Amino acid sequence: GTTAKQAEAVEDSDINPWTGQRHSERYFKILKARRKLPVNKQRQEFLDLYHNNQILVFVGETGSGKTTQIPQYVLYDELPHQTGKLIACTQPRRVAAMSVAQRVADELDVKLGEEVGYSIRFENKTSSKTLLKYMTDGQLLREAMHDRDMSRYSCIILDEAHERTLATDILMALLKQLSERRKDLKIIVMSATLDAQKFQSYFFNAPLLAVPGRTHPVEIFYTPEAERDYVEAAIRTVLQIHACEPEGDILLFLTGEEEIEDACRRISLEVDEMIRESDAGPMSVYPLYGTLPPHQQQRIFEKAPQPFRPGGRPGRKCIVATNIAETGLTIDGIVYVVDPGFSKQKIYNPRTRVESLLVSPISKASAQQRAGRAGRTRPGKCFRLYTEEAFKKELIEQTYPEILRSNLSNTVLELKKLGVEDLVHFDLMDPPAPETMMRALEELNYLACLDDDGELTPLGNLASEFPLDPALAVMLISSPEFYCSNEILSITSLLSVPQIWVRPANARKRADEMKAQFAHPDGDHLTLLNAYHAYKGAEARGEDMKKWCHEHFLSYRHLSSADNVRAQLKKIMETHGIELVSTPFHDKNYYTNIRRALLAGFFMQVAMRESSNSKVYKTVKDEQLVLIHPSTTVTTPYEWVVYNEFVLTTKQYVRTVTNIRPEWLLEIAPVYYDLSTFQKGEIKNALTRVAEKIRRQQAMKAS
Ligand SMILES: Nc1ncnc2c1ncn2[C@@H]1O[C@H](COP(=O)(O)OP(=O)(O)O)[C@@H](O)[C@H]1O
Ligand code: BEF
Ligand SMILES: [Cl-]
Ligand SMILES: [Mg+2]
Repeated sequence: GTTAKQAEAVEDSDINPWTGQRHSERYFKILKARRKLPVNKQRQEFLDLYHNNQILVFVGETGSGKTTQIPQYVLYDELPHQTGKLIACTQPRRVAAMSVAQRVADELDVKLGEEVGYSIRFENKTSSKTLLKYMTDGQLLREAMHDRDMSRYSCIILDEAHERTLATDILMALLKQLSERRKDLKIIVMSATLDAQKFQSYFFNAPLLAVPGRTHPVEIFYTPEAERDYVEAAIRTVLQIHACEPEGDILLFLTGEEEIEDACRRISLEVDEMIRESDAGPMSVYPLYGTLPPHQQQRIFEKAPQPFRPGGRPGRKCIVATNIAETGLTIDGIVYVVDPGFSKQKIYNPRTRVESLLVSPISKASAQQRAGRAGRTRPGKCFRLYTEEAFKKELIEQTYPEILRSNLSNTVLELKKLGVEDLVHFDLMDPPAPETMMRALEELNYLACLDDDGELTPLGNLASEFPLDPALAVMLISSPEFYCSNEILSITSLLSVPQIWVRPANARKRADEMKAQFAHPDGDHLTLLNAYHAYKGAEARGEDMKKWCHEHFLSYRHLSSADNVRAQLKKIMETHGIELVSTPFHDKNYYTNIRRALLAGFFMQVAMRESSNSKVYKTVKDEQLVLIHPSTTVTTPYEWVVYNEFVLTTKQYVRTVTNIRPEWLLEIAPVYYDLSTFQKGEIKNALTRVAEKIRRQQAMKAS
């Protein structure tokens, strides 16, 4: 029963209890400011709730001291038990876990990597001396794959569960099960914008600890009129702050990497025309996105420029960022936050099995977390570029969970690697529908990624290593047996992105003209492969590919993404010892090999023509009646086709269609097309005739 005042006396000591060295003067200056935080008045109320409850819910305002102080409150309590375990705190972003770990190491007067450290995907800045670890939720989930009981941690702190990521929602379900299995494990879930009663009721009616109060206020300013060009409204507001507001840096939130790098250039050019004319101060402009290098990512903590003259307008720092800085980070010197209200949120197309990023409105919880990046070290204000009534009535309260916006079949294979056995009764906080979960289990069993008992096959474990929809990964893994593994490697990448065709309403004719350069009459998949080959062909000549894709009416963003995916997918097969073969182009079976190899992943998406009079096709799965989509490069479709996408519109269509032979269905997928147990119907009768026709064909040639 170690009290808070007992621990404060150790914090006030000259000697570091963790290292045995003398405390620095910087440590005491930080500790004096740490105790003015709103969580410090309730340190004993926290310890009373922590000793008596296994799972704890913590809420407090942005900047209260949740991330920085509570693991140190736990660390002072947990060391006398001599467990040899560690304290784990999860942040959803890599830069947030790195920056906080350097802060808490400074707060504890230790060197980063020793008693306090971080662990991310490709860096583990820990050691034997490490006691507190600030990791990501994905990195803790990767350790849960090899250690399902998490035997290395005595306390798990799930910081910022409000973002509801894929790793966080899974970790909440895993730790809730582990709470019944392990009673020597403590679980803390904390956030500032949280459905606390929902998180309470999920964790076996756990207690709640509410901390009121802010360190510094944040004034919320709204625009009276809606402005559509949010980039123009953002750049206008940043220049207005540098002109007419006192000293203090700006944090700008925009959606994508290309959006801010244009905006970082447009701001710096309009700043330089404010310097020469309006006699304002200098402005440093810094970008921040996820694909940016870390040594340039750490430049956002770089000091504001000084003014040109003593007594002049203040020099300023503008950080234009994505929502990578929405949570967790405390950037010193930020006074102003501009909120356009948009972010790139992951969506899932169920017909094409593609996870893509869409610019969408942020939630109410994201706006408060964005405004909470100020008001931490000094008072601040947030400029929301939207109506107050748009905040109250148009914005949703909580961000939609990532597990409902992701590929469920990819999620299921990761959960089997985590040790989950009952998937339909897995207690997620917001689970998918049981029709949706069983459909993922139905497809993954037919793809041989799961057996009939439901356990993970070695095909499913290997398909989980690829960042693809699992039907595309089975197609890539089976590709060397069809002698077209270099070609399927490109086709899976183009099928993992949205459609590359650009058909504007003002230029339909010129769009179809450039598309017909790549058109293959046997399949749309070969038309995709031809267009990617033309992209990589003009790239080797030295042409401007943005100019090339615009003139050839192709999406540059989707084609360049598939080229980066194909480089990723090519490396995964090389490290796993998979052959990478291709047939020469003038082989008689070059194109038939590629059309055969599509059925290794897409045997379930097959249509059969009903009658010779009709253009209506009937699908194998669920007997749907479809037409061929008019975007097809197939001039005359066969009686049997494979398709990538079911299209529901005023008429039911199938898109990305390739002609196949029905005898390939029995060869490639015999378990699904087992005619012993197949469903009665016209497709079965047509398939048994195909098996009989090749039977009388081969037997008479044996005669
Ligand atoms: N790098 C830093 N530099 C200066 N002050 C910091 C830093 N990190 C945190 N702080 C201070 O500690 C407070 C608590 O931060 P934190 O614990 O992350 O807040 P929250 O509880 O909102 O997650 C901040 O409001 C700020 O006053
Ligand atoms: F809630 Be805090 F801004 F991490
Ligand atoms: Cl997201
Ligand atoms: Mg925090």
